[PDB]
Amino acid sequence: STGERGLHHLIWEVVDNAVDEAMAGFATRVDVKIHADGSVEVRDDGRGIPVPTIDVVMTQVGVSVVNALSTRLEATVLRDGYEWFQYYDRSVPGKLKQGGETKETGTTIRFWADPEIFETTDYNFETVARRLQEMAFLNKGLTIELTDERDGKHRVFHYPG
Ligand SMILES: Cc1ccc(-c2cnc(Nc3ccc(OCCCN4CCN(C)CC4)cc3)c(C(N)=O)n2)cc1C
Ligand code: NA
Repeated sequence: STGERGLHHLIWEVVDNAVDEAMAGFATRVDVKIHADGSVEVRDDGRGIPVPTIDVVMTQVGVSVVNALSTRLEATVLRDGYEWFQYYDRSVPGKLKQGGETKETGTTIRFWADPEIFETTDYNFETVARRLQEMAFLNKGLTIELTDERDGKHRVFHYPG
């Protein structure tokens, strides 16, 4: 889908994955940031995406609609004592970069939806908030924070168990 609905679906797919970590009791929070550069960042404190050829978990990111319909995608993993960077340039992956040391675990997915593919690229804060309100309500005790850098709109979603 190439409209505002299909654009918002890119957010739904990234968030559904982060929320799966929470359901499973690995993640406690999800942070969604709508940037001023056209990108969306989804951060969780889960296990970190692991760093046949179709046994490589990162391949699920590479083959996804989010990576296909994005000019750029940045996957940042905090796992196995290190920070890891797996970047894609127009769906094409770069080499896996091993950064600094960390005791933390988690996944950050940042994607720039293709302005040629979508005739809008303008996310709707209310639509995102509607989806994120459902994510927190289905996962009682999970904290979800939504921030929009474009206008300073901020919301916290938490339902106490
Ligand atoms: C667009 C998109 C974005 C994120 C993800 C994604 C995938 N896996 C994830 N999580 C995840 C974490 C741990 C994990 O471990 C699986 C068990 C251990 N592996 C067994 C196979 N081995 C080769 C490696 C280790 C699998 C998935 C997460 C996330 N946000 O946590 N996101 C998927 C898609 C399609
Ligand atoms: Na964690």
